[PDB]
Amino acid sequence: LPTYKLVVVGDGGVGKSALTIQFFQKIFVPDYDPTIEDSYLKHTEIDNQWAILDVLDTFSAMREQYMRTGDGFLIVYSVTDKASFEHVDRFHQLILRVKDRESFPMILVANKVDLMHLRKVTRDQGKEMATKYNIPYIETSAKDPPLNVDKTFHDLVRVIRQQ
Ligand SMILES: Nc1nc2c(ncn2[C@@H]2O[C@H](COP(=O)(O)OP(=O)(O)NP(=O)(O)O)[C@@H](O)[C@H]2O)c(=O)[nH]1
Ligand SMILES: [Mg+2]
Repeated sequence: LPTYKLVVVGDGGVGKSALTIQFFQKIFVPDYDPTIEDSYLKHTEIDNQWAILDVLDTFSAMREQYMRTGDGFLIVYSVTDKASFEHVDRFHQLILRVKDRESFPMILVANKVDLMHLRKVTRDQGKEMATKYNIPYIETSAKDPPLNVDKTFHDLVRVIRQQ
C-alpha cells in the first residue's frame, strides 16, 4: 500500500490550507488559519488504485523533513496576488535544489479563480509559466462548491505514478 507524501508550497495567503482542508475534510471555513501544524492522512482511490495520501500543509523540522522526502509538490499561487505568481520561481528553484534533480513531480496551481473581479494573473500567463517549467497547470477554488480540488491532488499522484 503506497504512501504518497505531497507537499503544498506558496506565498502566504494563496490558499494552501484552504485547498488541503477542502481536499481532506470537504469544508471551507473562511479566515481560518490553523493554530498548530496539522498533518493530513487519507486512503483514497485514484484510477482504481488505492493509496495513502500524506500531506504537509506548510523553522520547522517537520517542514524540512517533508521537503526532503516528499514525492510531489503543489506550487500554489493566488490569481488575485501578482507577487505570489512572481514568487513561483523561488519555490520551483528551492524544490529542485533540495531534491538535487533537474525535474521533480509538481503541479502549478492557480487558486482563487472564483474571485473573478479580483483576478490579476490571466489563464495564459499561468499556462506560459507552467510551460516554461514543463509542469502541469490547473486552476482551483477551495471555496464551496470547490473547483478542481480533488483533481489537483489526484493529478499530482498521477504525475508521480507516471514518472
Ligand atoms: N474566495 C476564495 N477564498 C479563498 C480561496 N482559498 C483560500 N481563500 C481564503 O484566503 C485566505 C487565506 O487562505 P489560506 O488557506 O489560509 O492561505 P495559506 O496559503 O494557508 N496562508 P499561510 O501561508 O499563511 O498559511 C482565507 O481567508 C481563505 O478562506 C479560494 O479558492 N477562494
Ligand atoms: Mg495556511
